[PDB]
Amino acid sequence: ITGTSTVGVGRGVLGDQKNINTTYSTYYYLQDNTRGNGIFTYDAKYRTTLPGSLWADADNQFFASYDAPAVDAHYYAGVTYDYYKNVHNRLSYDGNNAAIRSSVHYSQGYNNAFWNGSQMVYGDGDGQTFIPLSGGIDVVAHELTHAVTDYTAGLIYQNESGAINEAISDIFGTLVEFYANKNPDWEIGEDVYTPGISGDSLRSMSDPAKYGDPDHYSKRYTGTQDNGGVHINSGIINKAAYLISQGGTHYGVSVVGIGRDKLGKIFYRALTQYLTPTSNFSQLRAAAVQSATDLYGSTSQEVASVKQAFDAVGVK
Ligand SMILES: N[C@@H](CCCC[NH3+])C(=O)O
Ligand SMILES: [Ca+2]
Ligand SMILES: [Ca+2]
Ligand SMILES: [Ca+2]
Ligand SMILES: [Ca+2]
Ligand SMILES: [Kr]
Ligand SMILES: [Kr]
Ligand SMILES: [Zn+2]
Ligand SMILES: [Zn+2]
Repeated sequence: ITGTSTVGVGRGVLGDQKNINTTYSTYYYLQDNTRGNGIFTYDAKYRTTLPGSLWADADNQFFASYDAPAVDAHYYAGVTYDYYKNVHNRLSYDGNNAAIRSSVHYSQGYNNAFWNGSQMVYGDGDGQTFIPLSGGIDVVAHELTHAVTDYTAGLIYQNESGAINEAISDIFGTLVEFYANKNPDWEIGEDVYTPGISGDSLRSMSDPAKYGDPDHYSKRYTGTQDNGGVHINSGIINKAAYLISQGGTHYGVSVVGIGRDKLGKIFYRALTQYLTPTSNFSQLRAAAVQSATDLYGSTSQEVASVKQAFDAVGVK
């Protein structure tokens, strides 16, 4: 909507206070004009029609429980925009400052979130398995990273290319979590998963096997569940990315860590310059090796560590 840029204040899903960029025209809308062509947050009002209504508020204060998922979807979309712009020189998900749209309160008791090809969508959870999923910055950044992937490599969402697609979203969801630097970790969704249980998460990058996901190519899932296991076999690539950043010895193979920033540079370059819609794990290894070679040189430690990491998870 056309109006003047304002700054509201509210509380997110975890009860933290934060300022949000809004737009005033009769009401205060969750419309941030400070980032590209805008960040827009919508109310789906417990239904499944999308996007729903641009979020309107009478007084620019967002402290109601009903407000919290909107506050966080809006705010963490901003953080994710800032990450891609400041760290990778990328302007929104299409690289040309496309408007970022999110809907919250999708359906009833909906234990998931997704990118639907056009926008981010967040359930409220059922209060047992999940609380509202926009409360997790790694979740928000995971979903928006699907938009980035769709505009760049375009990895098909099935089998190995789908597992790479998923891992890219977990990798950059995690790097955005570290960028924001509030209790960051290498786990996925811990802030919104199972409020009755402390210390768990939906997936682990540091130890995918903790939640039954493979950490080696030899344990890859080859059935048809989950689009050929895209959220399962992602553990193999997530482990490799973890090893590249943090180092470690895995099934006897030692990897020298090169840190998060270099992990991010290598995988961002692979994603945007080398991966294609049909890339498999072997081709991801080649893309990462070539990316690391471009950035640091063929005889660099960075290239050596990429190779060790993929060796360690059985991807040749
Ligand atoms: N996002 C993943 C994990 C489940 C989250 C909610 N059931 C999926 O759709 O498979
Ligand atoms: Ca209000
Ligand atoms: Ca965390
Ligand atoms: Ca996390
Ligand atoms: Ca939990
Ligand atoms: Kr934007
Ligand atoms: Kr983005
Ligand atoms: Zn997903
Ligand atoms: Zn995903």
